[PDB]
Amino acid sequence: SPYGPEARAELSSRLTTLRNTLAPATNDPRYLQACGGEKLNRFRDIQCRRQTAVRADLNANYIQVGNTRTIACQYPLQSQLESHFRMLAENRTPVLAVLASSSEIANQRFGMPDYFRQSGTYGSITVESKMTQQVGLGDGIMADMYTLTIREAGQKTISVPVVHVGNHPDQTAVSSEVTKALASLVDQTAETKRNMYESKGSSAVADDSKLRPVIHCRAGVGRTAQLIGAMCMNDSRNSQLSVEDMVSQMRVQRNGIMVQKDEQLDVLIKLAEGQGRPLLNS
Repeated sequence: SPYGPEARAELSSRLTTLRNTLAPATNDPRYLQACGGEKLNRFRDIQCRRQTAVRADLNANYIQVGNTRTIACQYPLQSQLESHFRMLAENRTPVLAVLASSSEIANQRFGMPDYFRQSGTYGSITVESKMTQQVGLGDGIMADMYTLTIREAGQKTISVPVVHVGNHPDQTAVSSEVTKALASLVDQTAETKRNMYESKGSSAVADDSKLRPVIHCRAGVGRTAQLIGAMCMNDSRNSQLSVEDMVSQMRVQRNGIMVQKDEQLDVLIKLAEGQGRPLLNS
């Protein structure tokens, strides 16, 4: 019963209502608005909650799901790269997880700059990319890892671990098993890097807004939300957090599209069922 079709229908009913409520109005005070004529949102109806926005010129949000703190963002536009790199450096980012595939990044029509696999200079910021490990996630899906070193006069140099799901399938969801493996890899990578900062006495450790994993796909609402949900289920502090809670939290803190597809919700439901975690709030 707790994971039966009736419970799943009720979950979808609650979530659909929330999506509708959170739909952006014109000049919605709840959502970040572009400054002038420069494009902010990669997709016109996938907007950035203002109160949790990370930077005034990015579509990127702080999200806390239960106890689990992350940043979810869209794939930066070319015009946003310098700001995106500054975000990454100022956050002392312990892991950047990119869930857009190599083939999507290569598709010029999609406007997704290859910013983490090559080196470059973006305004005042110079970035160096180095390849590190490759970790299999299951079903032939591979996580390619990098270190991204971000340099800028007047700023401390910051190196960011990157986990790129290079062969993420382009038109299907990845399984719960792959998602679990990915969540574990992302969390572990973050823990190692965060620990380094703690060992150096970084002031970022005391700042709730910093040391957050940064996750994006293309729009930052589909694959990204599936991963963040899996990460929150991988957090030992989150006992009794329901699927309703986690998706509601993602939606209120970013936008009502978080967990964009039923296919993605199916994976979160399966993960929750495996843990005996509730779907709904009583």
